[PDB]
Amino acid sequence: SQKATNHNLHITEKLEVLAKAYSVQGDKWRAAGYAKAINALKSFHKPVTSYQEACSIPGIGKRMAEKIIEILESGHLRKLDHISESVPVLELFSNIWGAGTKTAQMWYQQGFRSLEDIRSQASLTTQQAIGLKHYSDFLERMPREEATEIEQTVQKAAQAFNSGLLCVACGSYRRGKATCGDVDVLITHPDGRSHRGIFSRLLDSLRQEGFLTDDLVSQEENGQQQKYLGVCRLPGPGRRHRRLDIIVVPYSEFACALLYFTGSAAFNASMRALAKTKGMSLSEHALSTAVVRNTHGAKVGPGRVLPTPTEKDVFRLLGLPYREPAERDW
DNA sequence: CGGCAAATACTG
DNA sequence: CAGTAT
DNA sequence: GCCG
Ligand SMILES: Cc1cn([C@H]2CC[C@@H](COP(=O)(O)OP(=O)(O)OP(=O)(O)O)O2)c(=O)[nH]c1=O
Ligand SMILES: [Mg+2]
Repeated sequence: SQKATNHNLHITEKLEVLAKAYSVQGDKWRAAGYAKAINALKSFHKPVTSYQEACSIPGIGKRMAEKIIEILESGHLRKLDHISESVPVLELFSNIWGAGTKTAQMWYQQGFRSLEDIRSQASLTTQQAIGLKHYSDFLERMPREEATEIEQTVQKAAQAFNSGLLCVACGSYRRGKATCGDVDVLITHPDGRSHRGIFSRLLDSLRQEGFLTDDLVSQEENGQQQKYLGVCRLPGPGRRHRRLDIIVVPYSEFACALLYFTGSAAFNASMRALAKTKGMSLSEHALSTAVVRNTHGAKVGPGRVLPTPTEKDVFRLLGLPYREPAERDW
């Protein structure tokens, strides 16, 4: 399935252009449609060669096929030459951290057209300014090698003040990709408690040696802190700034946090959607049953948290065959 | 046609 | 609450 | 966008 080579790269390459286009424009679902088809093509055991062949792949309809036939026969899609040249800018703006569809739309509607304009005439949030300062660096993905060296840093720094702590790099890393956009580290402790309030001793230790360089999201006042979104950079010459993502969780939620943080996103939403049909609910906390809702139908009480010691148990209960991380791209 | 790829955590 | 982010 |  997934872990195979894209036999239809030339096809998806272009469709991918539309997907992103419709996305920034706000057409969420239409873009979602393409996304699905694209993934379908990617995982196809062989390369598509005919119009009919495309129509046989679930997720591909006439319209989509019509575009496939054009590319397979002319090597070029016409729809691409007719995209508001306003999209490039939007795509450019939304690529800023903390900047999304709305924000990117706002700036454009205000005259801005280049990162130079925004870099001097736009109203930026502490987050956005950081995303802009490291714009070029956040565009590049890192080698599984570098990613690994980052996890180790966070881990050794954690086990530095408690060897019991367990650190695991999830996300694209755990799915075994060759490159990672960022490093998603999950931290917990077997004694189901030694994890409580440790961000301070961790974040400080990182800042101390200079590892961490920026902070995007981190409520360091409260002790109920859960996630951390910042920027780091390993020692040495020619080092780029990488996006870090760390979360601390109770050893009693490990199985559900690992599933979540491992993703992928599409995979999560999909799986979570399924649970919703079995009268359950999935999250990084646990897999529960239907919540208590009074006459009105208002959630008045939590559902019964089912026992999920490992990931496998989550699937079993959901009535699905366990899928390796690598096979969870979508 | 309308639903579809969710549940949750931070920031003004 | 709206927007952005996992 | 595709699908029930
Ligand atoms: C954005 C997002 C993410 N997730 C989960 C599931 C994956 C992890 C890691 O996220 P990331 O985007 O780094 O993904 P990753 O797969 O690591 O890819 P990169 O290499 O970082 O791009 O977070 C989710 O459930 N819903 C979302 O909307
Ligand atoms: Mg990641």
